[PDB]
Amino acid sequence: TLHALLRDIPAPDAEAMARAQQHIDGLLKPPGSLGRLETLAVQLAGMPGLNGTPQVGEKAVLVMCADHGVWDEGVAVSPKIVTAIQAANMTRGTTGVCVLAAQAGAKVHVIDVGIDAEPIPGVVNMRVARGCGNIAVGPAMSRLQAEALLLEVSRYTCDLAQRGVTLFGVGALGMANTTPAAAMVSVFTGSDAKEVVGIGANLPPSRIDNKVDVVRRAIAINQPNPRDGIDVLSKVGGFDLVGMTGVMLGAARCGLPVLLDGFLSYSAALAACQIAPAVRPYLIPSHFSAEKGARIALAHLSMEPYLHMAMRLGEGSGAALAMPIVEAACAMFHNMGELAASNIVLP
Amino acid sequence: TLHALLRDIPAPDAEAMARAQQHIDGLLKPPGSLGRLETLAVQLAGMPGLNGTPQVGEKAVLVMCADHGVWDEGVAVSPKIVTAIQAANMTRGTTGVCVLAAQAGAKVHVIDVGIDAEPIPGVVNMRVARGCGNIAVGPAMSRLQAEALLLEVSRYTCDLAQRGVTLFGVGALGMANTTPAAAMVSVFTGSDAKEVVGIGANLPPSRIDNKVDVVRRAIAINQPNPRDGIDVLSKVGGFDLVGMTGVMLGAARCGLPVLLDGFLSYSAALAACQIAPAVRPYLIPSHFSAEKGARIALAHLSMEPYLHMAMRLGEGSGAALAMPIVEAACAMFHNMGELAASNIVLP
Ligand SMILES: Cc1cc2nc[nH]c2cc1C
Ligand SMILES: Cc1cc2nc[nH]c2cc1C
Repeated sequence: TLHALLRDIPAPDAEAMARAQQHIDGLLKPPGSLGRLETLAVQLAGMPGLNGTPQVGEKAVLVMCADHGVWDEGVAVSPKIVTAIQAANMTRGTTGVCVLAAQAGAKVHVIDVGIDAEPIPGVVNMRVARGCGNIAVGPAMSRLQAEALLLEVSRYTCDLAQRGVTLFGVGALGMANTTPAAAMVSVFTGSDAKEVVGIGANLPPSRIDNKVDVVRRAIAINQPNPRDGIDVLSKVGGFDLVGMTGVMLGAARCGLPVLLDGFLSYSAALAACQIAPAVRPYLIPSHFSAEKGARIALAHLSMEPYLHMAMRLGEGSGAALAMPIVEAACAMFHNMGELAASNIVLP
Repeated sequence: TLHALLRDIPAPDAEAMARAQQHIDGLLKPPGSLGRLETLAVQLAGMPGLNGTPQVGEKAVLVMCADHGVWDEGVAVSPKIVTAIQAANMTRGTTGVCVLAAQAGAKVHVIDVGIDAEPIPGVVNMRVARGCGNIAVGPAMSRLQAEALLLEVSRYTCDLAQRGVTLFGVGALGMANTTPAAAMVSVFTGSDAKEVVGIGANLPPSRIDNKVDVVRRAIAINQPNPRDGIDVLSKVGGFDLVGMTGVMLGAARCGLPVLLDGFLSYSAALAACQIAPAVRPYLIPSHFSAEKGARIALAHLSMEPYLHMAMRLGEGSGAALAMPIVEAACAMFHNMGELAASNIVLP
């Protein structure tokens, strides 16, 4: 049950983190000198699914795919069918996340949570409906639907630990999805839509006003409660966004790290941390998205991404891009020598 | 001769870069959406040693090691012998750059350009002297010495292309070296020493004034000419700094990319670009160093690093950390599918 899942997310292990800090300070470098590589290694050490040390085994990027009724409001220049086309391209390894996941030695799990097309053979089927409701006139979905999807994706996510996965990445694929993401960021952070509505996939500068109006209208009509993240997801989110929140809840329940991607994923992370604050210590940023609302979302998560790539793709490519940085933190921790063994004494 | 080397650095290939841009725009994503991954792939395509396409073969991080007379001015809390000790640790794979270079699949070349100790078996010997002169009272070395070292390191660097290397990284190891680096950054950028003198390897906050005075005194007594980068290097730099400038000149002569590390490397890059502007298109930043003067140095190079890791080690570990990002740009370029083949038409 969702209540059980939320209640049983483990706290980070303070003892393992103290041991980790002490080992890091003792390595062959001035104390502190590897900066956020050091803080990352300690954060990893505290995640109970890593068994008391920073480590990476198998890596999985979960790509959540769905279509959105709000496409019909003129907020996206990408033809709606691109969601289905690109989801099928993920089976052939030709997409950005597939290619970057391969470079990083990660496997990609393509999960259809509500594409508006026939099912795609070889893609995991968790379809809620053929596209979610148009958030401009009503909700994306029912609360029951959002809850059922969270549970099922979090179970699928934590089940991957049984096949050796220790490091997740999350992403979303769905034309128009930077619209519900902007709506969710506005509701959770209390910023007006104008501060957090971006160009998504090359929206002409001249259609931004419309997209701002659409977000406002979505929040006005749905009245999502900012203190109930499942409410917000079901009313002004989408199936893909709910799907990414689900991955975060599952990694967290599993005591394992999850790398965010960009703006889409920040919205799902905001919902996830609202639903269960205990999720936060498991989240690791990758890059600082080009989308207008990225700063605000990241500030509300007190998060500072490692990578500044002006990226705005999603699908998980940014998460995959940051996997080698997590592995570098573990290599630092395990493979460096020690000051004492070289007889180096520093003040 | 150095004049020949400088004169014959090739210009970037505009034709290869146009072809690269066109191929990138055609791939399976909104145009522009992979941001600085795209601009990196185009920059790589223009480097004539890469044969008209972004690619990575073998990778080498060149670690330039030397001691500095200015240690005697009280500007470094690390015992001077650490340079020699850590240089020997590089032979055993226990240092940060060795460990991060291994993660990235790069080989480390340890080059002793003037350590104040007996030679270390198994380290490349290009020693100019046992430590350079104390820049507070006189020059680090003669012009002839700086020139000879530039030539020899640039030759060793470009010779690595014959063994398949296509991607270099640079770093330096030498106690007190953030002092001449700060002096060089001050001279090239025209910022007063106080704006660009950092804590280096954990200098107590209370000893910063002394280190500012030392830099000022070095520039006062030596009167390095900011429009003659070899002058600046020989007077207020060090052998390690000259050694990194040499790697940049050699990669550039070879038409190949070089990844900077942190503050030390920014100072050498400033000298390199002053000596030969044609070096600039070959340089690729890695991370944004924690050292106080990093911003100013990077602004003078119009450079925006990819990684924000609050790192301050050097030795090349930051360069090695960024190698997977260069490889990701190449994987994007070569392995993604195309819009046309999926019949996707965007405005
Ligand atoms: C241990 C040690 C390692 C280093 N590597 C580069 N600078 C250094 C300074 C110290 C003190
Ligand atoms: C081609 C294409 C690929 C994408 N991947 C994620 N969003 C996308 C939008 C488009 C248009």
